[PDB]
Amino acid sequence: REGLIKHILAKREKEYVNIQTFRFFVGTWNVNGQSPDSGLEPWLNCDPNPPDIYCIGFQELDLSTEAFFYFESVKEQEWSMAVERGLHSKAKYKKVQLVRLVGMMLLIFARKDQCRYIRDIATETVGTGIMGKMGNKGGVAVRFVFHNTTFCIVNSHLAAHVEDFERRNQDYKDICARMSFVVPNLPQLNIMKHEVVIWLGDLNYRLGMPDANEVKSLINKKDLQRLLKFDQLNIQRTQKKAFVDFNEGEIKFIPTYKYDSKTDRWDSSGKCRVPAWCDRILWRGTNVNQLNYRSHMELKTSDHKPVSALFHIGVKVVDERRYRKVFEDSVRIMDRMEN
Ligand SMILES: [Mg+2]
Repeated sequence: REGLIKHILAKREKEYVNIQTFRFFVGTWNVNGQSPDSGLEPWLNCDPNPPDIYCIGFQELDLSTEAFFYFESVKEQEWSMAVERGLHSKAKYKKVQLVRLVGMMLLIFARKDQCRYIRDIATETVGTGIMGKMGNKGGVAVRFVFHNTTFCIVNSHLAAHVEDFERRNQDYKDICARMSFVVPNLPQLNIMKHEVVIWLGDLNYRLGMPDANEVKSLINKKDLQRLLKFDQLNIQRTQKKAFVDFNEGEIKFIPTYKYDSKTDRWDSSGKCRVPAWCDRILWRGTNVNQLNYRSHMELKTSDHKPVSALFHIGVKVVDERRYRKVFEDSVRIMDRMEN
């Protein structure tokens, strides 16, 4: 089986590849078990130029007992269709993948042009909730190759409560350890073995200061970088406890948690939660340049606000001509190997 040309062609990758730059939109929303009240265009259609791939991740899609015991959800449909109508107006998109575990759902959309360059798609889900196993929390993920560059997108809902930052670090360490994709037809890939890893969702890290009155006022006074020195995730990374070697963008939007449903008002409950930057987008990999990192106050469907981030990501895209010239060179040299 002298099909080693294929093997050779692989290892001469450099000679027929460019690093082309592509637009990835990534969004994350905790919908608090609600159906869409509104359009999603402010969230997804806020960039002049259209994205090339949309990575949208939801948490708490369905807070019912039925969803909690793995039964089908009407909300899965409701929110998929809601996103489809909300994508950019300057490019037709198609659905690459959907993955739900209870209320955690990741949708990948792709510009119609580019879908044919999406291969080897696999998906995992890992419940780290009740008894360390249940799907009330944990994470769902999708992986794939896009051209000759490997991606793996993780959507997570990590443990709640300000005190439990150590458990969130544990929920992270569990996902990394447990999640294992099985494609193509032998070796099982884990999350970190990919070329670009985008990690988003309700990571649930809170501000490491109790006094809620300070926080509300500091936020009110525009000074957010004082607040951000006490953000648990910022610390957990700094002290190398969790999310290394991940990057995050400068963060200039007011805390996305927690609001009074249907309003831009801070939580009025008797608990009276301290506001938090629960909803985050981190990444790992080269040729990744972030352009934006923002939230969308104008969507009042949930008690969380949606967060978005536009990325420029370099992808190794095959040049057909260089590929052919190389292929022809290789076979010519092979054929020439006749004693
Ligand atoms: Mg809830």
